[PDB]
Amino acid sequence: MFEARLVQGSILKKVLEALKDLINEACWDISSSGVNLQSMDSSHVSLVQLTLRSEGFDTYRCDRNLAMGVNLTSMSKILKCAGNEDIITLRAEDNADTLALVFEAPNQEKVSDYEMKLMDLDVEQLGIPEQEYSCVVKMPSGEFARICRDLSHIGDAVVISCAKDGVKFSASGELGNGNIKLSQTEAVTIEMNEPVQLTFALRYLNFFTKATPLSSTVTLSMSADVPLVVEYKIADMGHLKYYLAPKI
Amino acid sequence: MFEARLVQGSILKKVLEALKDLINEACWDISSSGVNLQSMDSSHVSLVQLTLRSEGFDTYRCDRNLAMGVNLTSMSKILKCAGNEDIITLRAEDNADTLALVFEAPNQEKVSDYEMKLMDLDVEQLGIPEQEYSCVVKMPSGEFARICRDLSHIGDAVVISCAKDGVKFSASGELGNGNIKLSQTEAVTIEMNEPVQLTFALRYLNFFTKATPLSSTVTLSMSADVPLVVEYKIADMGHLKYYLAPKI
Amino acid sequence: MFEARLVQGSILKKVLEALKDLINEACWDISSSGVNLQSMDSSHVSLVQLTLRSEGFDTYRCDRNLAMGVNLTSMSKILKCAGNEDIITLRAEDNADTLALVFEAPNQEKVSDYEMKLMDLDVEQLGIPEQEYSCVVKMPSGEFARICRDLSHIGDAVVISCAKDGVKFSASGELGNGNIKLSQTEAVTIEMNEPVQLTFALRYLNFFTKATPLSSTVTLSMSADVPLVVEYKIADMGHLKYYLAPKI
Ligand SMILES: N[C@@H](Cc1cc(I)c(Oc2ccc(O)c(I)c2)c(I)c1)C(=O)O
Ligand SMILES: N[C@@H](Cc1cc(I)c(Oc2ccc(O)c(I)c2)c(I)c1)C(=O)O
Ligand SMILES: N[C@@H](Cc1cc(I)c(Oc2ccc(O)c(I)c2)c(I)c1)C(=O)O
Ligand SMILES: [Cl-]
Ligand SMILES: [Cl-]
Ligand SMILES: [Cl-]
Repeated sequence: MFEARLVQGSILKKVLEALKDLINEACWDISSSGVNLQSMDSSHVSLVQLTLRSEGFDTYRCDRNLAMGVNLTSMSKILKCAGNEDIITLRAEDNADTLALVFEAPNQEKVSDYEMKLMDLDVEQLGIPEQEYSCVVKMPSGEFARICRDLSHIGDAVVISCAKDGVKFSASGELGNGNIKLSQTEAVTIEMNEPVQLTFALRYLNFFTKATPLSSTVTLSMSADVPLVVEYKIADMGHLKYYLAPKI
Repeated sequence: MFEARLVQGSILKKVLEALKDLINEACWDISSSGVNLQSMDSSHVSLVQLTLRSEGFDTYRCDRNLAMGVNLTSMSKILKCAGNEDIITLRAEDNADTLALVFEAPNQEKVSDYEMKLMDLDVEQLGIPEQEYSCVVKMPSGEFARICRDLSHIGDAVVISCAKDGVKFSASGELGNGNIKLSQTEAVTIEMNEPVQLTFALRYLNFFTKATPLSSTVTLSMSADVPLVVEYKIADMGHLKYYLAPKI
Repeated sequence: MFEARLVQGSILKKVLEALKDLINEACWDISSSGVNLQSMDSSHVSLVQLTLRSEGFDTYRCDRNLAMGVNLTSMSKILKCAGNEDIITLRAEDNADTLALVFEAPNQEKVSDYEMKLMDLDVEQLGIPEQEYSCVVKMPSGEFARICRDLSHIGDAVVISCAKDGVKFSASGELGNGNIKLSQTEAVTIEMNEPVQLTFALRYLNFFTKATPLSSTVTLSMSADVPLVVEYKIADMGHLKYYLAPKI
């Protein structure tokens, strides 16, 4: 008998806006500890992982663990019916076939309730390994978004080169090439053990940056021979992480 | 020798913006009492009725009654050439083949004049019956627009249920369903003799809401077995009314 | 060994935004005196001429005269990677095959450098004759843009009639016709020896007005039997001029 009330409901709005173009359908793993989503994107390239801890909700209750199969476009459409000031409650019965979503304001003059048909998805839980990241860059999320958008007018791929002093983003294509150098100082901070130079598809990074509204900061974690992790903190609640294998 | 000067010319701009998607061609009935338009929309579903009383114009003169056949897209295009601060004069000769439109500002530094070819439309005047509306809801026009837009992402039709205490808008479709409850308190006011529950096509309501800029308030009048009336007041001048039969 | 530093880099951004829809490819004539571009548009109708004098750059150096063949769409794409506050340096070696563009800010926290492949274009320099313009209209660039946009909803051509007292823009098409009268007074100023009445394609004027951000003023120079000149000053630096033959 799952139920979860989130006074800052706009977090859910932004979460769906940051998932709906990447994933068509995904399983929401609901448990005592919180809400978790894990899915490969629809092209089977990147893996997206969302954590929303029970403690970041204003009320939270989960009697039995649920795997809720959700069409993300549908859920996105329903969440567009919530205002940015709305208190949002999620509610599903045991062995649920629908998810209820209730939107309200403090003044209770407008109350909306939606019911979303769930899907049957017997998806398996993938193991996400832990890695030693020889290089971790924290920077303003908006500057990251800007760089990925700008450089995708030049080529399809971005070389990210990281050293103690600064981080460089480079691209090349038909028209020529470019590179963008950010020095360490919102700040740019680099925690690095060994320099890395890795190449990534801009198409996928430009999908990840739809998470920009969740945080003014993004963390890029990278190491040779493992996926890049692009991490947006969801304040006092958890995170959205995107994983992208370098181009080999 | 029709002539009409409207210092608040932006009213005409908004009137055309609220008609041009619904109607291709329509007759402007000009008479001593004022300007009236009546037309079925281009799909022959809803009826639109505009009243602009002679008294709301700053000057007004009509020697002989005229039926001006107008392509509304064309008139819309000409009215887009008026600024929002413009004084607008309409002028047509007796047995007119063209309508003149003059746009000016107080400072007279820019004066525009347009001439629009009229059309030949021998359309008959339809009788719009009077009805007893067992239920009349006054609410903010923007909230009405929001609800119709939001709910049309859920289904094609909206059930409007009205009672003393409040008004509910519901929709259902493939993805699931939703309902939006507004309580009586811009306010929400309900004057009702008997509860109504009626169903309407959202496609047409979303056309009516293009009239939103004419008023901060909309009036919904409904009764069993007669069209819904969606009414936008045009301050100190008249109205724009849209009529839509429930789905049966 | 050409190099040019422009602290107000946004001038270059606006220059490219005012050329890229009109011209695909064009030669940048670089010399001691400054940067000049001359090209027929891609339809071979209008001629565009850009002058940026060496003196308007913060530093300027040109060892040998260069004709740089540039795809303007490509250069436009690179200049979109510059911020509006950016210092912009252009750099090309002798007998250059690439153009370097460096973007920086005062605080040097972000430095970008791009390299653009040049093209081989053995275009000849066209002689632009001098003419006696019997009529010169100075007016606000935004009002010019407004008029050309508005009137292009009425017809494809604009009749520009100029007299001592004022300037009139007229258009006619299927729906009817219109004219817009501006009186002499940002001001409207007319210096005229003889009245002119000339007709011009609105499609091309609406391309010229993409230069609007370079200046709050536009100068229209016209005479019977020679092209209209539409001139946008590039403050303390030079100009962008567009030439358009009247319709005959
Ligand atoms: N589904 C894909 C395989 C695939 C599986 C997983 I688990 C992924 O996530 C991570 C995350 C962090 C890591 O360090 C690693 I190593 C992998 C990704 I990116 C791809 C296929 O079909 O090959
Ligand atoms: N033209 C349509 C018929 C049609 C005629 C009329 I008059 C209409 O307006 C109203 C307005 C208020 C009312 O109470 C009623 I009853 C009808 C409408 I909506 C439709 C056809 O072809 O059947
Ligand atoms: N390229 C075109 C010819 C063409 C050549 C030139 I030089 C042009 O510029 C001007 C500018 C100011 C003037 O007074 C004149 I006279 C011409 C233009 I407009 C057109 C063709 O192929 O016929
Ligand atoms: Cl991988
Ligand atoms: Cl009816
Ligand atoms: Cl010519």
